[PDB]
Amino acid sequence: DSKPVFIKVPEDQTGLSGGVASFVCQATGEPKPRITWMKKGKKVSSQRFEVIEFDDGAGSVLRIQPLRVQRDEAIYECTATNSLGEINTSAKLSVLEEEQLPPGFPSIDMGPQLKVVEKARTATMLCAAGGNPDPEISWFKDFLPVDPATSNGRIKQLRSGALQIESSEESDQGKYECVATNSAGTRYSAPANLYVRVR
Repeated sequence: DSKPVFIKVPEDQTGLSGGVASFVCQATGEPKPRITWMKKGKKVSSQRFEVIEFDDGAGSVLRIQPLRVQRDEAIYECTATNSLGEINTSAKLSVLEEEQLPPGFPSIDMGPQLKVVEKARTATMLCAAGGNPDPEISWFKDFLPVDPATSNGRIKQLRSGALQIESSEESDQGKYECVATNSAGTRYSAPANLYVRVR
């Protein structure tokens, strides 16, 4: 038995009007903790707001789309609770209009494209991003962060930012978004489908 401990903490994020912003929050604990989201100290609920859980509810993603300048700029609080305790952490979201975009704001030079892969073959989703400084690349699959570290080497992210999936399986099917993040902000690629076809 132990109090919840954050192992993924949402960071401040600067997004683009009409785009997407995801906050990820995860904790460990025994019993397994539950994650709850708040905006301005109130639980979330909108047509533009989606909450996707993972890790049996010990992980959670707040996804906002499309980002709207007026209403989405706010402080979002993540709370992790079990019978032993409660912890929390907040992050600010900023949303820029197109004309407020600094010159080095990340760009999607070449996004991932639709991919049909033979079962047990290796699939590779590409993502070439630009910007100044050089952006960091992460991936979401059906709105959830892809964590290569938990795949036992089967899934890995290349230094080009590409996601390489070996021994493709039924579960690898879904829509993949690549995300480019700078000190200037975050930009999502269009989603691309990965299908697994019978050999």
